[PDB]
Formats: sequence, C-alpha cells, structure tokens
Amino acid sequence: QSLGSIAKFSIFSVARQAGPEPIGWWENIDYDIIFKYSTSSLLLLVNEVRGATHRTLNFHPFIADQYLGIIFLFQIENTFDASLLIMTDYQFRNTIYKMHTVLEKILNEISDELINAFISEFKDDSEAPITNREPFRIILQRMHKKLKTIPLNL
Amino acid sequence: QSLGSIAKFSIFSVARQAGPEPIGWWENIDYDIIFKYSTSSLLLLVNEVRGATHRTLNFHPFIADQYLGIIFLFQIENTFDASLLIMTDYQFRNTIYKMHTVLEKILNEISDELINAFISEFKDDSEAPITNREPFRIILQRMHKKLKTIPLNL
Ligand SMILES: [Mg+2]
Repeated sequence: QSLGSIAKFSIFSVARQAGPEPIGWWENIDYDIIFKYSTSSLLLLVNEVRGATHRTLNFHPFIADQYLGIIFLFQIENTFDASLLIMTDYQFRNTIYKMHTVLEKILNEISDELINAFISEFKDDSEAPITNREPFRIILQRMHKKLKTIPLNL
Repeated sequence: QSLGSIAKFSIFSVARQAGPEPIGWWENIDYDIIFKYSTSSLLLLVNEVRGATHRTLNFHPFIADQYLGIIFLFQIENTFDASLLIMTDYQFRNTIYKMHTVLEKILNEISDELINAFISEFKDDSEAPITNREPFRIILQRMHKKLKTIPLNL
C-alpha cells in the first residue's frame, strides 16, 4: 500500500466572487460529491480573519462519510483563497498523521503547479467559467502517480 | 518540554439546548476567549449528520491566532454532543501529529472522568446553569499534571 492507493480522490478548489468552486478533480467522481467536499474544504475558513494567510495543512475528519480529508489551504495572486484536498478512508487516519511531513512536501509542490496553471488559464478573466478543466486534471493525475510511489509508513 | 508545557489551556464544553456552552476550563482564561474556542470546537460539527457519533480526535489550526486546537469530540447520555479541547501554539503542530496515539489515549481517559462528573452533577436538571465549575476544573487540572509527564517526541 502507498499514499496513492488510499487516495480516493483529490480536488483543486478556488473561492471566487461566488464562493468556493471546484476547478479540477481526479479521477471520475460525481459532481455533487465533488461540490460538497470542495465547499467544506474552503468553509473550514469561515471564521479566519484573513482566510488562509499561512499555507495550512488541515486534517479534517468527515465522521459520517468515514473519510479523512487532507486539506491544503493556500492563496492565488496575479487574492483568491484556494484548497487542494486529498480524501482517504477514515481508518487510515493514524498513518496519515505519522506521514505529515511528506504530505506537506508534495502538497506544496502540487499547489505550486496548480497556482501557475490557474494564473495561466485565467489571464483575461479571473472570474470566467471553467470551460477547460484538463490542465488541472493532468496536474492532479500527476500527483496521484507520485503518491503511488510513497509506501504507507505502517 | 512536555505536552503539558505547551498546553496553553483546556476546555470541556457541552452543546445543550442553547448550543455550545463551556462547562469548565483550565487554568485562568478570560471567558470571552473560552467561549470563542468552546463554540468553534463544537461547530466543527455543523454539517455532521449525527454530531460526534465516533469519538473523534480533530487537530484544528486556528491560523490567525497562531494556535493549534486538539479537539476530542464525544457524547454524554443518561444525548449531548461534547468536546474536550487542548490548545497549543501553532509552531508545535508537527510534534503534535507525531504524538497522536498518546493524545488519543489521555483524551479518552479524561473524557470518561468529565462524562461521569457531568452526569453526577446534572442529575436533576441536565439544562441547569453551571453554578459549580470546580469538579470540572479539578479533572482538567489533573489532565495537565499528567500531560506534564509526557516529554515532547522531538
Ligand atoms: Mg482538522
């Protein structure tokens, strides 16, 4: 088992003028599900005076669904709050906690790629509808390929 | 350094018919501060279909305040959602993650004492005003004495 084998899906979300919005996700997941966790991922920030001013890894249990959410909170400028979420089954929570250092490493690396792809794609209008999700799926697919080379520290 | 030396304060809270309420805390902390984190501790459950059906440890960053909240969610019957929160400075987050097993151990042990003290004290009226906080302060003070014997795994 690897981090990638327990990563059920991942989501890149940005809070634009209409609130949290899924930009891309991986792999094939019903949009109603994506929208739910995309929204939860960024409303963990409801009462943060300045959003995600520190790139914050937050492990968030989704008790009812038996999921643990690995949520990386960050910002995009040239300011949008944004999140990168990896979701895993709740039973693995203890291994995920032990593995926080490598998770923070890869989440930073992938977040940088997603930031650059967002600024590149939304040059003209930062509020445009997301008519091409594939640059973001490609980046998230790459994430998962790299996660699958990290064996579970357990 | 021990877990107890980085534990800035702790709170035992119960969500009764009027919502989240601090029952006791340790040591001396302005009530407006206690009420803030007491409330946040239990509204992490806003969108949980059945509250804290699984005793859930949740590490929650308070980015703006530079705090990490160690939040144990549990229930009281003879059903109230309840929380036990230990707050630490955000810089220690990485050590806290490594130490999840012993934290879950002691949080379970202390939560059992607080549950028994709550059922004992609110026998007649479960919605009564909290006119005697000291049984709960004593339990939380005991927590902190035990935390101070756990050296930081780092
Ligand atoms: Mg959390």
